[PDB]
Amino acid sequence: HMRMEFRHNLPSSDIIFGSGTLEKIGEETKKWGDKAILVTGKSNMKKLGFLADAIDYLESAGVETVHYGEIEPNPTTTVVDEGAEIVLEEGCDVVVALGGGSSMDAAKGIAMVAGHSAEERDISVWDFAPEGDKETKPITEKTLPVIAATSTSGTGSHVTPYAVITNPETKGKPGFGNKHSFPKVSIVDIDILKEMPPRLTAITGYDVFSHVSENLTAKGDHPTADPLAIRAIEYVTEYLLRAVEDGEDIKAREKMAVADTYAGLSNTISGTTLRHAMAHPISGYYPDISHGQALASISVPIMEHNIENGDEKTWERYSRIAVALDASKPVDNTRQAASKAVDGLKNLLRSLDLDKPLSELGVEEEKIPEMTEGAFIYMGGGIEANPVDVSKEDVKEIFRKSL
Amino acid sequence: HMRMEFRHNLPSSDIIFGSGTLEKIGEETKKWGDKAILVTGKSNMKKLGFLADAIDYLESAGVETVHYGEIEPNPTTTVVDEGAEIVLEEGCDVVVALGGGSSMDAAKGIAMVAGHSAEERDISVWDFAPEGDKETKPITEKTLPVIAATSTSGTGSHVTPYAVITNPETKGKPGFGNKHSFPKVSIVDIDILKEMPPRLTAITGYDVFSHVSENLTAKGDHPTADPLAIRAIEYVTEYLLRAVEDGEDIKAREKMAVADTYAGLSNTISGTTLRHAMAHPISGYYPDISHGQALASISVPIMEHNIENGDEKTWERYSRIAVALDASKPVDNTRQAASKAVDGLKNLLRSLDLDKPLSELGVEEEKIPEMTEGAFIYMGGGIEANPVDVSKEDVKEIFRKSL
Ligand SMILES: NC(=O)C1=CN([C@@H]2O[C@H](COP(=O)(O)OP(=O)(O)OC[C@H]3O[C@@H](n4cnc5c(N)ncnc54)[C@H](OP(=O)(O)O)[C@@H]3O)[C@@H](O)[C@H]2O)C=CC1
Ligand SMILES: NC(=O)C1=CN([C@@H]2O[C@H](COP(=O)(O)OP(=O)(O)OC[C@H]3O[C@@H](n4cnc5c(N)ncnc54)[C@H](OP(=O)(O)O)[C@@H]3O)[C@@H](O)[C@H]2O)C=CC1
Ligand SMILES: [Mn+2]
Ligand SMILES: [Mn+2]
Repeated sequence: HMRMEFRHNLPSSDIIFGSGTLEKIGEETKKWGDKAILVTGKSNMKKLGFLADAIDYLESAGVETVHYGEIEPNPTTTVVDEGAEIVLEEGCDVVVALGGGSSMDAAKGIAMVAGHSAEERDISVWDFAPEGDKETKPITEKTLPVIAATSTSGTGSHVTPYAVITNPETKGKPGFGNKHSFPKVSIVDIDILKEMPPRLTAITGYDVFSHVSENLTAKGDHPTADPLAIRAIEYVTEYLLRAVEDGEDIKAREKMAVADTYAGLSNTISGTTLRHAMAHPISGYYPDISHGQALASISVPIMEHNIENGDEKTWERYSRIAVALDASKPVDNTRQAASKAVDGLKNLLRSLDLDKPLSELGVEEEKIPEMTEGAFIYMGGGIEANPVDVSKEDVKEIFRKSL
Repeated sequence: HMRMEFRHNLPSSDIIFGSGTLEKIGEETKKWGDKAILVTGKSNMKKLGFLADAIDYLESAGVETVHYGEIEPNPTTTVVDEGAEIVLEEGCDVVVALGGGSSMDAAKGIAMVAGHSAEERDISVWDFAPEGDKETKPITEKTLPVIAATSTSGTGSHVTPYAVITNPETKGKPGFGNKHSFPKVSIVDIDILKEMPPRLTAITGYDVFSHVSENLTAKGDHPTADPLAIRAIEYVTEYLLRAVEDGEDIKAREKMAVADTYAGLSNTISGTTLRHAMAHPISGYYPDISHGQALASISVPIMEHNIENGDEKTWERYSRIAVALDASKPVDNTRQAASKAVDGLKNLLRSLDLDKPLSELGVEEEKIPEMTEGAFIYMGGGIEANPVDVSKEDVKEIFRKSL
């Protein structure tokens, strides 16, 4: 018998779940600071009115608030470092996020830079970012406390330590963070999530599936995440399409919000693999490409590569994924039973209209070697966690099959 | 549609899982203190040799160690308060537990008393213990850090904030604790667990099932614990009997150790209900009665009472339990489908030889009103979490049916 060995690490988590829980953003933030910077996108939270509510709740609680509504999708080092300057100039002592993964990651990055800086600064978020064997700057408890109110059922960033920041100079899009950047309080408000338009619901919904399906097949044992990851796939297949077709289907929104929370906890305990490692340089070199669409456009080839070079333990995991996708009935540990996850995958991608080759997104074949370099330089952890080896030419071939 | 509302709270968790992970008890304890008190039972850890190993690893790591091997099953206030005096007399700054729930709870209690005490003491663990509407003493970060190495696949105490301490004067056996008493590091060593004799494997195995089955049916929504609780029941039904019949079945031991870890995390997020609330005064008034056997001897009547006074949401949960116990195939939300959990329960109790009336344990009918008073005084939280009301006469009747 092969013995089981693993180490489970999950930072303290405090999740407020329900509709209208934005109410609490003020009371909770006060416990951590008296003056907050409110990190958000540029239009939607404002247009929908939740920006005004959050500011009200914060002020009403007694938290003086500086609004930083500059976060564009796929946040950049410049937008994080410039928000940190505002934290240092205004003396903010707590970072509050209201938005999607782009807002919550920019918030964590701002908390890192501002907490480790001198008076005027002297450090950039990129110092914390992996890059080859570059000795990163340690992320310590100096990191400012973070309050995260997610507006999308996609990234699970409200319950992960990670921030994914793009460097426009290098085009790298690495993730980084630890227990000191895990949000102190996480707010999931169904009234905010239900306003996701259909396309946004589909994109972010598939990010949930991408996290848990990679967490399950990551190398090694990780049994504390597996039940959460499995349950998330079951919720995706049962409720994601319901949420896209009817944004006001509250039960479907609640299930995706729980599934997205599962993915955050699961992704903290375990980790993503080749699919995420290759989707990052896509959004890094093509910033107008959504993270979820990049994941979808390369999933089929990647899952086929891991299955063809896999073993019975990995095949058993892909088989459970297929069952959770309603693509099969019995779990088995063969190459054939694992292949049914590819059929269930294609079905999920089709029902969501996410099955597009990279060509239809704007990616060009000339960019392959650069994106491959980007995957290994900035996502080495994901490549290592993948259940099967991949050389630099394996990844180049995968990219071209996805064109 | 009924909206979903819940708050998830889980303290930071650090779990080292494998065989021979007692190796790490020294390195990990050093990160938290230089002089530890080693809290253990009186004979088994010593007889099996793991006491000598732990002391070695601790010394070898540079942690001077004072051994307190006085913990008897169902720890008492006196044994916790006397261990705290040794912590204060010797100047220990970290509490290390090597044993079952009785050792790990006594360790948490020692950490509480010693951390909040003056020079000589002036406070007892009972000050922290619930007792009617008695204003308990707040448990704060003053609590000494705790390192927990479990020796049994039963209580999940290595990943819970709780300590269950008996007061011999009152006979109460309440549980108490919070984030400040959650072990900093948790070590699960298969080489220690596999030495559990058959009866101990059966008793502690059923405590795992008792936690998760009550966590699932606790009142309100708690979806972050449910997948872990379900997966634990599946592991119990598939592997617990294998572990009892062959203590050296390593895969069965690993599954019960994971299932026991599931139960700890689940019991932290959710909570136990009537079964635990009534099993405590049993061990409180009859200290030689094992916690797990007390749970088993009252389960059938309690589960029948909750099912008869339940609703469709509660019935659906008991139905999922029945499916996980191999007692049924389809999940449904009816009284009939829920009743199949009782059949699967009786099957589990029979295969483990735990189906004994309270009479065969030594309980006497004259003790009913006292045990009922004990349930409400010291386990009010569990009664409140139960999915259906229970009056004081409901609990008296339940006790007599279990005789
Ligand atoms: N663990 C982690 O840290 C993870 C991080 N990520 C990263 O996090 C980011 C996630 O991006 P994602 O969160 O998917 O979407 P983004 O947050 O990047 O942007 C979402 C877009 O949809 C709009 N929007 C957001 N919420 C709503 C709503 N409730 N109703 C209407 N419109 C809305 C926003 O408007 P506005 O412009 O006003 O915001 C924005 O234009 C990506 O960069 C991804 O790489 C991905 C997975 C995990
Ligand atoms: N979350 C919590 O805090 C929970 C707490 N509990 C409480 O925790 C306690 C749990 O008691 P439990 O842990 O079930 O058993 P105990 O730890 O109370 O005692 C176990 C008995 O078995 C022996 N033993 C323990 N491990 C081994 C082994 N590996 N090989 C051989 N013999 C062994 C011990 O010997 P020695 O005498 O040498 O130790 C002792 O006699 C109970 O008091 C229960 O009420 C229950 C559920 C949850
Ligand atoms: Mn993602
Ligand atoms: Mn118990």
